[PDB]
Amino acid sequence: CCYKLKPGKQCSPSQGPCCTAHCAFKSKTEKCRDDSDCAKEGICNGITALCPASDPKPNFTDCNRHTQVCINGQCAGSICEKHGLEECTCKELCHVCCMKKMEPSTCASTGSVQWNKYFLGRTITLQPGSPCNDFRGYCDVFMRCR
Repeated sequence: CCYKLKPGKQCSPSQGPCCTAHCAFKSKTEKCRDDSDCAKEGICNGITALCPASDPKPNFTDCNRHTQVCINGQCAGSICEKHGLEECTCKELCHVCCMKKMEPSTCASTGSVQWNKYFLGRTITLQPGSPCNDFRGYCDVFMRCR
């Protein structure tokens, strides 16, 4: 009902979530992107009909249910990376196991006596859909691999 654009019109909602039904940029205070694990909510800037970027939350912020961490506004890596450790395979295949680097001898679940100083003995399980067993399968809703 706006558009090119008719005279006097600033934009058409089609071009983005920051345009009123009446073809005008929304205020530099309107929300256009819901919050997120790693990203903050998006606000319009009142100058364009596009919804701007979205500032990222601190880096080692938990995401995907304590399963992973936030890296540059993206849920990546593994929760193990928050504490200097590395994810390793532990059935218990969809449990999160960590180890000190280069030392597979140390590979233990998050809810073990060691690691307690980090996970307070909580046995974190991989989210269904996650990779498992050295990228050989994925985790079911049944917590089974492949």
